[PDB]
Order: sequence, then C-alpha cells, then structure tokens
Amino acid sequence: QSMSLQGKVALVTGASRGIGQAIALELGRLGAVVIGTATSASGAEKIAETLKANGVEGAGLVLDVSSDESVAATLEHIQQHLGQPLIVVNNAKDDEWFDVVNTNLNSLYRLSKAVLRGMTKARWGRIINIGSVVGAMGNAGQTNYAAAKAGLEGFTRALAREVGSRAITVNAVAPGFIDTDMTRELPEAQREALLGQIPLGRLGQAEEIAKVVGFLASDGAAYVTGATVPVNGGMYMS
Amino acid sequence: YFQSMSLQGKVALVTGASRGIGQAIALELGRLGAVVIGTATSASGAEKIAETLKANGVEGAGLVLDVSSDESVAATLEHIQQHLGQPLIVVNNADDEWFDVVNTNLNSLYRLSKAVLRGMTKARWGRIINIGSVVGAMGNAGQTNYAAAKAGLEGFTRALAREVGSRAITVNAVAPGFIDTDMTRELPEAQREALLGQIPLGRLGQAEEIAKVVGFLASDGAAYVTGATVPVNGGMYMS
Amino acid sequence: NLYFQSMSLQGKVALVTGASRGIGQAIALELGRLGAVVIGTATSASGAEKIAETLKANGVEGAGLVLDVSSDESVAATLEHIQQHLGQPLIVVNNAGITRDEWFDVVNTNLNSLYRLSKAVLRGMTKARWGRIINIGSVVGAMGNAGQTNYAAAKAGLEGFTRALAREVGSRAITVNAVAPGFIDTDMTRELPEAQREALLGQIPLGRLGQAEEIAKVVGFLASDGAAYVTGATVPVNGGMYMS
Amino acid sequence: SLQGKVALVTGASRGIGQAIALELGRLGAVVIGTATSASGAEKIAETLKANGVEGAGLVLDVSSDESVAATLEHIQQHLGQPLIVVNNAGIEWFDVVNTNLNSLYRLSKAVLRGMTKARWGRIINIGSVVAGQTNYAAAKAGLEGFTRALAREVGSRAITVNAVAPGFIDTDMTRELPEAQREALLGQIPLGRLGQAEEIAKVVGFLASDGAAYVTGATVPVNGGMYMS
Ligand SMILES: c1cc2c(cc1Nc1ccc3nnnn3n1)CCC2
Ligand SMILES: c1cc2c(cc1Nc1ccc3nnnn3n1)CCC2
Repeated sequence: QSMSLQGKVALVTGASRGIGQAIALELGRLGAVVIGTATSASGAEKIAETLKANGVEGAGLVLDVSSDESVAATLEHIQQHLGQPLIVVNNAKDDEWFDVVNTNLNSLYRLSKAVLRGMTKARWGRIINIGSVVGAMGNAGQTNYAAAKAGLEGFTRALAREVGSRAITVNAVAPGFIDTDMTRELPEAQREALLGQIPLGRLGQAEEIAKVVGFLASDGAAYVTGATVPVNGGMYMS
Repeated sequence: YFQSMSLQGKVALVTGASRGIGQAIALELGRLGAVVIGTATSASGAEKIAETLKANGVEGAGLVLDVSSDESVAATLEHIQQHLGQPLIVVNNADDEWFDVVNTNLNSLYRLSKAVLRGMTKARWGRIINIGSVVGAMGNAGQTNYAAAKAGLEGFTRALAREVGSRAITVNAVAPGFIDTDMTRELPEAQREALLGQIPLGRLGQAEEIAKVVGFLASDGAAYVTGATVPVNGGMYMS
Repeated sequence: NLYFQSMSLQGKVALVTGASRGIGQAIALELGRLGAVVIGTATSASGAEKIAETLKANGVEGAGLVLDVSSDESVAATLEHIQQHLGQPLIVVNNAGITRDEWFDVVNTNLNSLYRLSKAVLRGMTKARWGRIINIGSVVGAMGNAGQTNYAAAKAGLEGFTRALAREVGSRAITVNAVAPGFIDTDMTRELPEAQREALLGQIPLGRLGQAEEIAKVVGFLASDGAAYVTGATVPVNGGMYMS
Repeated sequence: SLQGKVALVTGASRGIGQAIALELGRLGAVVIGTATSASGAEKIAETLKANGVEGAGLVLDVSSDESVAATLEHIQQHLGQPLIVVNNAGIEWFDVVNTNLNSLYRLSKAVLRGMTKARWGRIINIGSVVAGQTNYAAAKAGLEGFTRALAREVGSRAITVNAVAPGFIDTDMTRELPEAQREALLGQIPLGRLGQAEEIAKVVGFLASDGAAYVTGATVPVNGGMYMS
C-alpha cells in the first residue's frame, strides 16, 4: 500500500554484489522497475542476470559516477528505454582522507544534480545515500571512516533542504558491520574484535540494510528527510 | 496459524493510544496484524481505545495504565499475560519546567521498559520504540523543553539498546517534528505560517506518517536497527 | 598592606565540589592560582581538612568544607556558611559525580545533584547579574560494554542538561558549560600493565594521557570574562579520542 | 604567554580576524595578519603598530598554491616558522563549503612542515558567523568533521587542531542587518545580546595556549547559547 513502489523506476549504483545487490532486489520485490549499475560490462551483465533470476524488471548498466559524460549518457539511456528514475540509491594510508571524502561527495553531487531534473518535473523524489561499511584497520581507517560519515551526514542534510519544497526527500543509511565479501576477507582477529563491540552480537545482513532503504523509498517515509539512519546493531562510533 | 514476515500473533502495547499519534500507531500495528493493547490514564480513554480498535477490525483491548506507578505497571502487565500473552512490541508514547518534565518521562520509560523486558528476554525477541514529543509551543520555554526532552530521549534510547541488545531486543526512538494534532491545530494562524517556513517540505506531518515509521521499526526487517532516533520532521532540525 | 593580584579571577569566590584529589583538587588550585578565593568540598571531615591544608600549602585563600550534594539541607547550610564568612560564590564547578541496569540510576542521581546545587547557587548569581557554572563529566574508566554504556549515557545527559540550564539562566549573564574529560592520568591508570597502556594510547591521537591540570586549565578559562559568550557548550578535553 | 611564538592569522584586517590578531599579540606572539589587498595588509601593519604588537601585514590568497608558498617563504625569511595558525578567511552551498575546505587543507598542509619540525603546533579554524540556514549548517558540519579528522592525522606530533563556531557576533555583515531579523535573532539567544569579536578572540587565545594542549579535534561553540541543527 504505502510500501508499493509499483510504477516507479529506481536507479541503484554499485548493484553487482553485497548491499547494492540486496537493495536492488528489495526495490524490485516492492514492485519497482530497477536499474542497477556497475563499473564493468561484466558487472552490469551480472546485475541483469540477477534481476532476471528474481522476477525483477529492469536492467544492468555501466556507470562511472566520476564522469559527467557517463552520467548524462546513462540517464539518457534510462529515459529512452524505461522513463525517469524517481528513486535513486547512491551506493557506489593517512594523508588520504581529504581526497577520498571530497571525491565521494562530488560523485553524489554530480549524480544527484543530474537526476533532480526529472524529480523536479514529477514533483516527487527519493534520493538515498549509502555510507561506507565498517572495517578498516588502525587509526588511518577510523579517520577515513569518520570523515566520510561526517561529510555524508551534512551533505545529506543540506541537499534535503535545497530540494525539500519539491516533495523530494534525501536521506542516508549508515551501515555498521555488515556481512559482505569485503568483510569476510578481513583478518579473523579484527573481526572478532568488531563483533565484541556490537550489542546484538552479530554481523548485520545486507538484506537488513536493504529493508531500511525500501522503507525510506516508500510513501510512508515522506516526512523523513535529511536524516541519516544508522543500521549498526547498536555499535556507535564518534 | 503460523506467521511469516508480518506482525501477526505478536502482542503490542502502545501507551497513550486514545488520540493523535498514539491512536495512529495502534491502528498501524493492528493493520500489520498485531494484537494491540492501547492504554490511557482514564477509564473513559481506555474505553475509547477499545471502541476504536473494534471499529477497525483490530483484535486487542484498551486498558488503564499509569506509567508513573510501579503497581499499575505490574498489574497491567499481569492482566495482559493472563488474557493475551506477553507483549513483545512496546511503544512508549504518552523556562524552568524542563528538568522536571524530562526526568519524569525517562523514569516512566525506564519503569515500563524494565517490566516488559522479562517477557522479551524469555522470548529472545523484542521491540521497544519511544516516541519523542511534538514541537508544540513557539517561545523559548518550548524550544528549551523540546531540545532537553529530545537529548534525554536519544541518550536513554542509545543506552538501553546496549543493555538489551544481546537478547535480540531492539530499542529505538522516533523524534517527531511539527505534526498535525489537536495541540497544533489550536496554534494561532500567524505562528503556523512561521512554522511552515522553517520546514523544507512546507507542510505539517500527519500522525499516520509517524505511525508508519513505528510500524517499520517494529518489523523483522528493522532487526539490525537499534539505539537509533529516527527524526520524522520534514527537514526541520532543531536543538 | 593588602596585596592585589593581577590574575583573571581576583575578587571572585569559587565553589569546587569533590576537591580532595585528582581533577577536583587541580581545578581548585587553578582557580586559586588565577586569584579566586576557593572553597573546595568533600563528603568527609577528613577530606575537607585535606583540602584546607592543600590550599594553605599553595598560597590559596579559602577553605575546605563538608558537602553532601545529594542533600537539600547540607547544600543550603554550606552555602549560608560560605556567604557569612567569605561572600557569595559566583563561580561554581560541579565535579562530585558518583559511579557503580546501573547506568540509569547513576546518571539520574548526578543530574539531580547538579540541578540541586545549581538552583541553590543561582540566587546569588541572579542578584549579582553574573555567574559561571561549570560541570565536569566523568573520566573514561571502563573499556568494555557496560563501561562504554555508562560513559555515553552520562555524557549525553550532561550535555543536554548543560545546554538546557544555560538557556534558563542566560538572560542573567550567567553561563553554563561543561567539560568532558577523556583519559586522564591518575595513580590507578599508571599501575595498569604496560601492554594495556600501549593499546589504550593507540586510541588517542596525542599518544598520551591527559593531566588533571589540563582539565583545570580549561575550567579556568571558562570561568574568565573572556568566556562570557560561551554558554551551553561541552568542551571535550580528550587528546582527540572521541567515543559515544 | 605566547611569547616567542609566531602566529599567522588570515583575514585579519577587520572584525573577528583583527581581534584575534590583537589578542595573540597581547599574549606576546609575533603576529602576521593577512588580507587579500595591499591596502588591507597595510591597514593590518598599522593596527599592529598602534597596539605594540610586533609582526607584519601581508597579502595572501588562500585559494592559490603559489600565493600560499610564497607567503610562507616570506615569513620564514624574515621572522621564522609560524607555529600558531588561525584560519579565518573563508567565502551553491556545495561549492562554498568545498572551496573553504580546500583552502583550509592547502594552508594547513603548508604550515604543517614547520610545526612537524618544531614538534609543536596550533591550528585553529574560525567558522562562519550567523538558504542561509542551509549554507551555515553545511559549512559548520564540514568544518567540524574536517577539524576532527586533521586533528587525528597530526596529533602524534603535538599539534592540536580545533575550531571555533561563532554565533551572532557584532561585525560589518551583521551591523547592516534589518531590525526585524536582528530582533528575531536576539530572541533565540539566551544571553540576549550579540557576541563581541573580542569574545571569539579570547577563545582562540586560550586554544593557542599551553593549557589547551589536551584539547584537539574540538569545535567550541561561542554563541551565547543559541544552537542550530
Ligand atoms: C562538501 C559539502 C558538504 C560537506 C563537505 C564537503 N566537502 C568535504 C570535503 C572534505 C571533507 N572532509 N571532511 N568533510 N569534508 N567535506 C559537508 C556538508 C556538505
Ligand atoms: C534529565 C534532564 C535532562 C537529561 C536527562 C535527565 N535525566 C536523565 C535520567 C537518566 C538518563 N539516562 N540517560 N539520560 N538520562 N537523563 C538530558 C537532557 C536534560
């Protein structure tokens, strides 16, 4: 009812595995037509296969969120074949933090500004930003993780204010320690130490991030905007 | 009858359920299949709750509960246990006044939460959800009261979530902004227009729109969300 | 023939609770060093006598008294005594928090004590149209889960409390601020095994424990006239380790 | 005492910047204040002279790698390394915030070599004074996280990095504000008044002192009790 996304087109970047894949499946399951992206032709073909195997109408595409040209072209392709995406989920050393965060926010900003025209026309939108998963070792890692998270929060809160009068919401999801291919390959010691800091005593599932995204994308979340919802089993960092 | 991904057969306790946000929450949990026990402080309010639930096809009851009283809490829970089973979803709903107000709210949450925890601990499953106050008065006293309550609620929610997390019980809160309620309808027209201008969405929130967030947090999909305060405020953030 | 100090708090009376050791003692010495007349408190006669001796040994004019911040009577009586003998305390540092399902009762008890003491001292500050109330948060003392829960709860309650009281009293030129210590060096943490120490320090960008004096300096500043537009703030003093 | 220390304060020709330069001077620092025009830099030199403060006034464009490097070199030749650096000079929310942080990062990275050598430093970032609310909150969030991160990167070198978040301060921008906006602002400030530029400077002076050595990664709000989310 509120939870139906029937008749909506959703763009989910970095959808070939993990949290991205799970998000694309959840939006599909809720009735959306889903366009998942990857950076390689191989990843984009994998996305198309996964969507087919789950009954989800849509497609898999190649997108480089760092490139104005790729963005504009990808959106054009979506417009030609399926219509305007009105749900967009952005998923995709210690001197590094400043350049990393800056690059992420430019990518969000590029993609968000591009998809906004269609949302502005429609007078309806959902932009949802996925923060980074926990598990990078040492002080350099924690520095990079906290910087990214602070930049994402403020970015999300600001963009929400800019576009709010158009009935477009902008929210973010801050994952904690989630069971993914990248975290499975973490050394066992780092993992056990992470696990011990989580009140729920387990890793989160990728589906458990996707469910939050699915809700935020629904009509029932229409008065939620500028928010960063943490999904972390009770483990909070400053 | 055996449920899957639904609130069916779960018993939910929603306090202050006679009107506004509380009522809407009770209806949403009912709609999602829960057996719902709504509470009020008066016999009259509790009867109103029972009627409203009946009129909407929701199985459950309306009861009298004084969350300031250890006796009333224990007695109310016993009655629920006898008739319907242990409530595994619990929604707590309800410038020099701020200290007493916040203090009283948190003692009431703590009392009720501690009481319902034994049943959740046995079941190895639970959902406690705390509703913050609505943005309800325009002056300085109001904004002070609202920010104090909200800060106390956030930290309380985060702490309890840590205490009970290992038992697969989640504890979250919902921080409403400016919601269309009897309290806010009676605000002067001049204050309303000035309110709306501080809200990016340009409108009041509906009580249903708080209830939908609560319904989601109560679901299985929200199992990895705990200690969180979800703001539902149309983009107006105020501390 | 009377000696007039040129220090920032000359001619002010300061009340510092829980002043018998650690951060409290250091705060009392700093305010004294900055020229304040200083009344340090403890819960026992022996602690109050220790305070008086320490103050005397450091050239600080003032006293050591017994105060139980959990008791309305003790608070009122202690204030009256201070008024009679030395004058109204217009700088008040609340240090004396407790410790030891426990988090809720601890935090609640602290905030009632702050509120009691703050309300009592406010009459003198309201008359004077000037005040400084400064609340000291708890030291990082437990690295598990129960400890981190207690520490974050206390800190959140203190922050909102501080911010709210600041609003209530602001129009009277009284400021209300808090100081949130991180890992501060004490006799108990020096005796931690060398292995646990190195692992702790690796969480702190500065790579060292804070000194009690380093909390006291921040308190001394917030107490000054230059800090008059700082109110409702919680200043973290933690060497860059932020945890919540 | 900041006796024997060299301080670089950008945007020092008026307001908060000027007051910061005078406070650091008063505390004994040799002070280099910057402005974007020759005229502003000359004004700074005059103001410093008139107050007994040793130092200089220079032209600096924090958006330019060349100007930064050259300015530092000039300071090094004549006075020695600045070990206290106050970034005051800042300037569609997205482009503004991004530009500020690049400037902070540029200037901070440049001054860090001298601080790393000395094994001592103080970097202090001044936030913006109170569409507008969006810009202000974005800037403040970016500043906080920036300040907290840089503090972690440089902490082991006994360099602290902190920020000051002003509220409604009596300055050129705010003097021109309409009476209606002012009165509405005052009513949201518990202290019931504007802050003085000196009152920001005093916080900066303290953060620059040895007694603030265990404070790092902090943003100290100086706003009379008015807080915005
Ligand atoms: C642009 C816009 C907005 C923000 C940040 C940027 N740019 C950067 C760049 C680096 C960085 N490090 N930590 N944060 N941060 N932020 C946050 C509020 C909106
Ligand atoms: C009173 C006033 C205010 C606050 C808290 C209380 N009382 C309690 C009591 C318990 C508790 N646990 N976590 N927080 N918390 N707070 C914070 C905002 C102002």
